[PDB]
Amino acid sequence: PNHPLWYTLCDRYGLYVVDEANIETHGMVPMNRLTDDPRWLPAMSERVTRMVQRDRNHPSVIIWSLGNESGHGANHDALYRWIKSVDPSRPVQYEGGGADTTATDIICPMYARVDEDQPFPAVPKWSIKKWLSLPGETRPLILCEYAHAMGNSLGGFAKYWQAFRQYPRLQGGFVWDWVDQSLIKYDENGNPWSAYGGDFGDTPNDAQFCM
Amino acid sequence: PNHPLWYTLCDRYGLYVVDEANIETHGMVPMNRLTDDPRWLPAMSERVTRMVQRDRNHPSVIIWSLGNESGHGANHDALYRWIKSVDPSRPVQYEGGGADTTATDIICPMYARVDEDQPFPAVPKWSIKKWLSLPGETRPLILCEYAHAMGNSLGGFAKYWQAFRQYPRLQGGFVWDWVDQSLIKYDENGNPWSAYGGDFGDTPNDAQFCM
Ligand code: NA
Ligand code: NA
Ligand code: NA
Ligand code: NA
Repeated sequence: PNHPLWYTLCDRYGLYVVDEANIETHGMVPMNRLTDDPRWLPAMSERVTRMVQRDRNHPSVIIWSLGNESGHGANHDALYRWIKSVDPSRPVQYEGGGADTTATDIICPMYARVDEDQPFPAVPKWSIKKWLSLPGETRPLILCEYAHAMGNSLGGFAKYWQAFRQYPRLQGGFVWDWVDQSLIKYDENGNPWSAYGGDFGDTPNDAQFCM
Repeated sequence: PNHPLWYTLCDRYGLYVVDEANIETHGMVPMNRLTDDPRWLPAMSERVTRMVQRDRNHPSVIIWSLGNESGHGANHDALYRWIKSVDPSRPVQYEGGGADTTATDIICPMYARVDEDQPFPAVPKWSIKKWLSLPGETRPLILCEYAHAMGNSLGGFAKYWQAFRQYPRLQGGFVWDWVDQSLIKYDENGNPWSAYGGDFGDTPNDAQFCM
């Protein structure tokens, strides 16, 4: 959940917002170890319910998100239903566990390619055109993350947009991401320079992967 | 419907057959002028019902077809229902009127392309990958006709098969077609030569389009 003023600005300047609960357990093994554990349901539910209770009147918020990279747990299904019950005005999405589980109204993969499949075991990232028509599937597809803009990047960006425009159910996505997470540091001469992972003695760290 | 022996051979050698009613009114303007006329329902009903009564015991027949290029008329919906009722053992397909009407259990376009759309008014030919995911569509897609093998052709054939194998609901198609419809004529020397449209004094005619 963002600083309260962000939603007011989006309401006024006009930007569609996906409000996401502060829940990410990426480092767990497997990713859903905690989210599928009934003992963590209470902590998770407050992160979802208190978000909804705070931002439910903002017109800019058009979609609720259960969080990020926490696999797919029964806690997600429970909280998904909680929202649908409390606020039927907004669709609920969540990418964890395969991007098309029972906890999301929208097929929302991260980095699924336009034409090329990535048949990872359990959590495959199908070509987005193919994903749409898998037997039984009918939901819309909007990538929660795509076109990773790390450094000299965004190659193949036009391929996505040609697809978004030709396929009615391919409704876009959110580029990753807006601003480099670099921090300022000063050399002996007092001159500032852009720093990243490990430049503060922090270790282990993931170097430039924060930009 | 073919010579009765054809089905016996397909039963024994093993070939899946699409048994098609002898109904094509391509030359009408518009194409469904007769098929939407209840006065031609009796004549059309006999061509469909008598086909089913004759061939319903052949295992090789797995799909019934209401005919070809006769647009889409109410007579089609009526006969489609008649078959579903008397023989639920086989799906029913028909391409007229857009290839995805209420008269077909299978999206069966002719010459629809793999990635390229052909947005003709009323009866568009969407790219087959896109056709599958159109809002609300759930049926399987099998081209009743594709890869027109006229003369030096079949360029791009590989493109269809790459698509057929990547998309579960793209289940193939029927190439058009098997054998050139050329006829044997004899020159002065008495040597035989392959003849086509117009070589018999027939006029108007469509020349080599029969091969
Ligand atoms: Na679209
Ligand atoms: Na990163
Ligand atoms: Na297929
Ligand atoms: Na022809």
